[PDB]
Amino acid sequence: HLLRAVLNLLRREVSEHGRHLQQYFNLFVMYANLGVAEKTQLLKLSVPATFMLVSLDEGPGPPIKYQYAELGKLYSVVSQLIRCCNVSSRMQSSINGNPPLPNPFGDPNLSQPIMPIQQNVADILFVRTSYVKKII
Amino acid sequence: HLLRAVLNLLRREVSEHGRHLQQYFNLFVMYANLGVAEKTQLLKLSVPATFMLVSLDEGPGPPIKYQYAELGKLYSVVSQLIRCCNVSSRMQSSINGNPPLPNPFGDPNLSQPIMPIQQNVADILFVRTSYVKKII
Repeated sequence: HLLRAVLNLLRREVSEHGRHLQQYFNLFVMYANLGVAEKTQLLKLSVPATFMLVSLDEGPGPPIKYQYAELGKLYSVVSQLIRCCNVSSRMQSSINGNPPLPNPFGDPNLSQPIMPIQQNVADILFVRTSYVKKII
Repeated sequence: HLLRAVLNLLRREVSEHGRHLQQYFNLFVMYANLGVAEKTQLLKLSVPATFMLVSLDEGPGPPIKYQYAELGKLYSVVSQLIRCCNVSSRMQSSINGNPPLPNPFGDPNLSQPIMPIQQNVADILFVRTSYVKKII
């Protein structure tokens, strides 16, 4: 309920309050850093997909009116939540027949990936190229 | 007929007879300062479209052979004639989601745009950038 209510602010309330978005997403940065059950809970809410959509507009509601919005904590949530996922489907080893190497850049202090990367998230990262340009 | 005969001079004679041009373009500067019934006629003759090609030496005839040709009134015809058209289909609102602001810089002494900005004019003014170099 606490996460659902905070995510409901993303409908209309968030796209009114630039100058003030650092602490909104920092709530998710802090909550993710808690542990696996917390990161699992955020993923099951499809938080990265909605968060990835925002800052590309197209979100659950209106675009953010303040154009000078500091969304640095929005990316940090997406960066942390995605790194706790499996991208094993989308790797090729550049040598025909060779299996792809293991990924060392997943989340440390996490034994095994939480879940295979979600389809709606893979569409924004790999299928499309808008988000990668945004964070870069 | 009169405008057609005056426009037939662009084929060869205008190129041959630089240094005598201010009074050849006041034929159109003063013919536009009349009203809306004339500017509509001028626009339907592609007067702006054939006048941007001139001074780009891409017109219906040879380039103007005189160095210090005074085309300052060739631009003032295109300026007045274009600022009667509709650029509605060519504005972006910057702040996403918002609609484009209304144009406060069109033609005074005139209620509504005569016509949507026509194609060949848009391809010389917007799509290309030779004319904008020339007038600046």
